[PDB]
Amino acid sequence: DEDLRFCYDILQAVSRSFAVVIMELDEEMRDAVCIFYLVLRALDTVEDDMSIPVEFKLRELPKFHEHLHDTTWCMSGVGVGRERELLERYTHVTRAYSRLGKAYQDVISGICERMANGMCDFLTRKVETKADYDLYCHYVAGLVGHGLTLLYVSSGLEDVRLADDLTNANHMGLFLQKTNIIRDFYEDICEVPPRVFWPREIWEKYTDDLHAFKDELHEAKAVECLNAMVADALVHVPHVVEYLASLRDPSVFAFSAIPQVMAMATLSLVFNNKDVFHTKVKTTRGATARIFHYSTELQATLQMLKTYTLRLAARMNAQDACYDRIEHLVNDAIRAMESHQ
Amino acid sequence: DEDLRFCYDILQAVSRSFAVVIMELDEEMRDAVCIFYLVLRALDTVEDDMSIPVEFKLRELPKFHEHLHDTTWCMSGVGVGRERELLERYTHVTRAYSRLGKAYQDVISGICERMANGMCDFLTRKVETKADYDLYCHYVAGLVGHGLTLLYVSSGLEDVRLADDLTNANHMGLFLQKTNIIRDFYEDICEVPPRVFWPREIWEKYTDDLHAFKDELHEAKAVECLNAMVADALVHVPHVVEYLASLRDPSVFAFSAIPQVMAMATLSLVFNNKDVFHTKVKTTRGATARIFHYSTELQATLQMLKTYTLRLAARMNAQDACYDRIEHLVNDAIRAMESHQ
Amino acid sequence: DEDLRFCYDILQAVSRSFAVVIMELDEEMRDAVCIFYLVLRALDTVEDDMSIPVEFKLRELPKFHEHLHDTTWCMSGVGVGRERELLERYTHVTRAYSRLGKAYQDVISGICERMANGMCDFLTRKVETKADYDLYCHYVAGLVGHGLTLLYVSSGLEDVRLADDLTNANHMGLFLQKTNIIRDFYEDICEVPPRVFWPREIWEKYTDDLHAFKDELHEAKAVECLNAMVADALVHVPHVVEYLASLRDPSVFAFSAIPQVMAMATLSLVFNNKDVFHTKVKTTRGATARIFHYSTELQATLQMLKTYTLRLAARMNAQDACYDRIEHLVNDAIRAMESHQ
Amino acid sequence: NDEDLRFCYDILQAVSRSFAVVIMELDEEMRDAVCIFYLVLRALDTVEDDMSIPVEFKLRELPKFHEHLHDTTWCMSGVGVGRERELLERYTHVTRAYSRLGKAYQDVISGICERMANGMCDFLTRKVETKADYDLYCHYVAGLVGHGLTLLYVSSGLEDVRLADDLTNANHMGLFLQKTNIIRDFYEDICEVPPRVFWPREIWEKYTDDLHAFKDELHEAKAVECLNAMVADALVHVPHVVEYLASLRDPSVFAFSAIPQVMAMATLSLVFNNKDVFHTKVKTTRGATARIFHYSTELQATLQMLKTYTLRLAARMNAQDACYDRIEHLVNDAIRAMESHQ
Ligand SMILES: CO[C@H]1CN(c2ccc(C#C[C@@]3(O)CN4CCC3CC4)c(Cc3ccccc3)n2)C[C@H]1O
Ligand SMILES: CO[C@H]1CN(c2ccc(C#C[C@@]3(O)CN4CCC3CC4)c(Cc3ccccc3)n2)C[C@H]1O
Ligand SMILES: CO[C@H]1CN(c2ccc(C#C[C@@]3(O)CN4CCC3CC4)c(Cc3ccccc3)n2)C[C@H]1O
Ligand SMILES: CO[C@H]1CN(c2ccc(C#C[C@@]3(O)CN4CCC3CC4)c(Cc3ccccc3)n2)C[C@H]1O
Repeated sequence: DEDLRFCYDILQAVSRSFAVVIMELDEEMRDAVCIFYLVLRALDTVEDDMSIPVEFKLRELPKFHEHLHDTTWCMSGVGVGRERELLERYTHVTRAYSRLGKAYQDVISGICERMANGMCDFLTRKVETKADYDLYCHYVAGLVGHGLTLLYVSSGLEDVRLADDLTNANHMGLFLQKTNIIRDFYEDICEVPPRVFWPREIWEKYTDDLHAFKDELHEAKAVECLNAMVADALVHVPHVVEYLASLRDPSVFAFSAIPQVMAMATLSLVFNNKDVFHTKVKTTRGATARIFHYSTELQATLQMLKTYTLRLAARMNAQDACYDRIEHLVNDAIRAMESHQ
Repeated sequence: DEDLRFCYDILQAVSRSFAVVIMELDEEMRDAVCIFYLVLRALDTVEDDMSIPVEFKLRELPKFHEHLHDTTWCMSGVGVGRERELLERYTHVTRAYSRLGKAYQDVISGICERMANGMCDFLTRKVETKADYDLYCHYVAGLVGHGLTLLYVSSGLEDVRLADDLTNANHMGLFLQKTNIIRDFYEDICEVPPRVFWPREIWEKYTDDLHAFKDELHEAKAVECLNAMVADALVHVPHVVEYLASLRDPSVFAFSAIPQVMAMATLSLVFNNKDVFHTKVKTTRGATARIFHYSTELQATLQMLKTYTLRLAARMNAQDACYDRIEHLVNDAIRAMESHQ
Repeated sequence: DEDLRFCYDILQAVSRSFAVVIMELDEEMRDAVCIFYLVLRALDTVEDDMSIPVEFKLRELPKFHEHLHDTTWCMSGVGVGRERELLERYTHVTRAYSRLGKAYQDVISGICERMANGMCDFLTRKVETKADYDLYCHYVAGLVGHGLTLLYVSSGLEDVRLADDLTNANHMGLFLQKTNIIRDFYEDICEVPPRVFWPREIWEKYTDDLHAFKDELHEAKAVECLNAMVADALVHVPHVVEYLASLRDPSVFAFSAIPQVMAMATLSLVFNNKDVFHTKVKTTRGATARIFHYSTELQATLQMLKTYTLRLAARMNAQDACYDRIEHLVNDAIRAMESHQ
Repeated sequence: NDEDLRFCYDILQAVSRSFAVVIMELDEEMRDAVCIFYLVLRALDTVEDDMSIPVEFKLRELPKFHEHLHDTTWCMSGVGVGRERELLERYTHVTRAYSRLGKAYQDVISGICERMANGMCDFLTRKVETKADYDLYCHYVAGLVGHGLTLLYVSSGLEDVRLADDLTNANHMGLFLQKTNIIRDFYEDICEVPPRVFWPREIWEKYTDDLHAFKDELHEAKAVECLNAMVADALVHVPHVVEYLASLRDPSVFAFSAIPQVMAMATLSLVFNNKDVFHTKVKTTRGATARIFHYSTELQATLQMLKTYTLRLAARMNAQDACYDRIEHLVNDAIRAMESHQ
């Protein structure tokens, strides 16, 4: 049990936010999800550490999941801060893991492997196309959507029908991953070395050098490209609405809804906002408190997504080179919401 | 987007402290309040410029709210520092206003006009009586309490019932105002021409010349007069408590509460303190940081109000001439706080 | 095998209650009642869609029933919510419709056309007289009573002579629709475009304008008017009892009684209650669970109707203006009940 | 020539019998501006007043009614009856003439129109409950016209630019007219379908619980007592009317400005404490209005007439009347402002 207690502790240290959201789940499902997160997080720490060789990563990642059955395994020289501690003490995670249902372990083990191999794929190449963008998001986020959806069904909390078509589940992870990639542009490009995720297929029609977006000189093209990125993430909203409307359990719903509403709030804030290029744009502590509070049931959630979707569209005017493109994407999003009201 | 953005930069420039508090709000609520602030600050700038003929103000102020529906109106040789740019480029403010919802525009127009006329009353007469004091404070502060309240409701974030009886919203405005007037005595009286806000009805009981309190040879009376001003100020705390306890939205609550707790902490410092007469008593950067951080919810806000109230009390003597009044005003305050604990 | 599933899926989505009540019935009668509900629900969507031209509705409505055999038809831009998905996919309806006994088929078509042509009549005028009222209610609800009644006969579950005189069957419908109309005043009045159903005749004698009842200043006459609305509704009770007492099949009786008892309970709730003018007044969860549980046989059903009817009366003194008309009406209903006990 | 301008004057004479005469007597230059200004507002009013249209339409169309002033093709197809409807149909002539006016005249007209449109919207979706609502409603439909006309006097050069410094008295001019009509038109209004009410609850709720009660003779004591309160409220603007009139310098502007005020005082003195107000339309004799048009061309004569009408009004009440003290005071205040300019 002490191990399980370490997991929650490391969890809170590594991700304050998700560690509050996870508390919406019932203990059993919560334990499995917490461990699921720490597993992928440790995985993310290896892929991310740019101080270690690529061959080391392509050597360790593919078989990271196998370690789930080695209560003695742990890695010592990788990552920074808490993350680093997660790997050095990965023992607590794996053993906490072994006390999980067999159905949970399998989902976790499988998602971990598929994500790991997907990470290896993008370690030896960059994100050039939209197809690449969507696949990369699938590997790091979309699969977590799949994973969670399978854990929901396995817990019995949700119907078996949920996992029939894991498409909307993939959309769920994509909306969140994309909103973060859009929002963290500056911070990411300021890393050493730079971290780039925006697809060349998209940014290539606004600039020849992404780093140009950091300069006010090219502020018009930066915002124009920011706006195309938002347009690309909006594609997923209708599917996020469908998925959320199919959930029957209150806990699974709150845990699944909150992040999506936070993402829609953020996205509506980064849309057509030049500040995105020099700072981290975020919702107020007041607005996130309100979102966590009301995202416990469908109707309320749909109206908050509605509200934020309406605030997003209200930040533009005919003159913008996206107005038309964004406008129809907003109506699709709104229709789907009203499609359940 | 340049219109609203000018609003925020000027806001930050003209009032940095309140600029931080307004950032507790979000979306359209914040914009409305930002514009509301700028409209009244411009109004106040014109009203305060003593180089402007009283005759001009008497007719121009009452129609100031009318410039709101005229995106070409601006003023050019008025204001101190950044206040000048506000009047000169007022065009941005009115344009941003023209985009708020009709309900927000109305609260803003209405309050501005009512404050303008109230100022006009006091441009042709001094503050002699306590009734005058309360009425003057209602004109420049209480009404802001009224407006903000109407805006909270108009937004939907607080119940439509909050606006039934604006008596307490007025107390909110009067408590902040009186605390400032008390705290800025020295600075206000030490300029050409002297600004007197303390009602004769209170200070005549302690001297023939208010400008004499500066002298360290009339401190005993100055201090006794100060305590009298503090007592008068304390009358409003129970109502502030009541008003705060009726707020449901977290953003609106932080926004509304922070200035109040700051006010109470400042009141506990100037109370029975001679320094007020030769300098500007301010809180520590730590207390300020503390107040801004925890005033996000009722219980914690009340604990701080109680604490500052008790420290205000523990600073007096059974020997001091106000012991009796203050003690009652203090017990009235706490009784009301516990009333919501 | 797949078309009905859509009908049911959409039925539950479109109307949670009647979906539950609809399940009391035995499959044969069930599928028919389900398709019958949808057909009228789609019809109603087009009728109330304040988007489409009043000039256009009249043109089609009469056609609507004909579309029943046009298993390729579908309207794709009408209404909102799950209603839209219903119309755009009306195909599953029509085809599921061609598998029901030719007998069932005709009632649906016959009733639909009559209801359709009834909506057209009112799509041009207003509800002024109590006669306008009964007639309108006859088109939307009354005919449904006929339909369902003619379906009970066809099924062979009820005596073939149950449909000879349909006056009571029409009373079953008006009682439901009228009670709904009374309870939904606010919800209907606060619509854009506004929705009024209360007969000019009844409220001409109480206020000057109908929207006027929203104001708390007029609870006095808003309620008095409400009571006259209830008093009107109560006229149908005796005939609702008469009708339920004639049913012999357990299933038909349950499906037939539950809605009626629910209506009575709501009626006893809205009577002399100003909350009707600013909120949806409704039976508590416990009360409706009991209604569904006990309304399976005449005697228990009569006891529940009596109880509610007696609470309806217990909410007025010799003080009230409708007291006399009410006391009488309550009596007529109770006699009817006692007449079958 | 300018066939467009002739259309404006023919229609003006068809729609407003009252103001057409005073507008027509104006010095040619500013007259067209005033004519076109009246038409625009009357058009706006027609729309707003047609109850056979959805509030949602007006709330959606009135706020932009001023933008058509710059569109020579805009005209409205089917709203309002009589000559009023014909105006909106061929509104193209009004907008056509508007374009040949001085830019300053155009600006004044647009600004007031828009401010009025939006004010009608306000009271389109709510009621006049308080005396504040009353003054405000009168401000949107009449006071603002006083604002504009004043603005038009300055822009015309006929009056001093100083005239427009403080527009408070101008607003008083509008309210005195509008309030007198609302008082005199009580019955006509309340008999409308749907009924029309402008009398503020804050005043009538004190004499009845249902405004329709005054319709019948059984509540005649309270009706009249309420009518008298309304008149009192109206009398509040007279001192200000006097001040505005005494401040005009051009004879043409003065006659055009004064005649309607004198007609209002005359009508007020006749509806006051007069119970016929609740069953018919009380009005001055044609000879009285002819006498008023003839004499109200210079300050002294106007004051004198205003004075006699005010004294005629005060003589209609008795000590036993409730309003005695209130009226007697307002009367004495009006008469005093008149005496200060003599
Ligand atoms: C089906 O609805 C769900 C969709 N959700 C998702 C989707 C994707 C992710 C993720 C992720 C990461 O990219 C971020 N971080 C942790 C796991 C990976 C790699 C580094 C996350 C975060 C996460 C939560 C729980 C376990 C692991 C990861 N959540 C939460 C619900 O809205
Ligand atoms: C309901 O609780 C509220 C009470 N609050 C108040 C009350 C009064 C004022 C003010 C003010 C001023 O006197 C200062 N300054 C700017 C507006 C006037 C004239 C010159 C202000 C400042 C202000 C804030 C936002 C918009 C306008 C003014 N805030 C903020 C909350 O605690
Ligand atoms: C013989 O007694 C019956 C009386 N019942 C009624 C009477 C009327 C209606 C209805 C209706 C509607 O006006 C409401 N809504 C759905 C159908 C029409 C048009 C839009 C409805 C709803 C309905 C239920 C089943 C099939 C169709 C309609 N039920 C159910 C039993 O108590
Ligand atoms: C400066 O003093 C002036 C005050 N006067 C006023 C004041 C108000 C009005 C008016 C008006 C209306 O309410 C009547 N009608 C036409 C314009 C509005 C809306 C529907 C009118 C009518 C009118 C006359 C000429 C042009 C426009 C409006 N006149 C004339 C002078 O005594």
